[PDB]
Amino acid sequence: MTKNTRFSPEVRQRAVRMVLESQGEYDSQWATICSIAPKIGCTPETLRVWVRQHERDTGGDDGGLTTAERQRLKEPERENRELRRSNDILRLASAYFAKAEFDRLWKK
Repeated sequence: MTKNTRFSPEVRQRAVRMVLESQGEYDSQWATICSIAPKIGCTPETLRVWVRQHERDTGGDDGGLTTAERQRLKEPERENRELRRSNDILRLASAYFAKAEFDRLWKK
């Protein structure tokens, strides 16, 4: 019956963020979650669910593939290998001195 009665997005995202922040400090996930929950005002069990859901947050998908009726498309394998082919590494500092040889800076 309750319409859109749920937790706030900001607090949830910030909660999960603080969990990750504290995962840097504590590698024991339970230690992390159990300590943060009483600060934000939630249970470690629920906070764990938020973190787990935020894991599946990266799981983006959608059923809607273009079908190859008469124009034969190519269905690839599992191996998503490169196609563009490596350019040069580039970004190489080859310039005519970034610093001025003769001075000009009388102004600071």
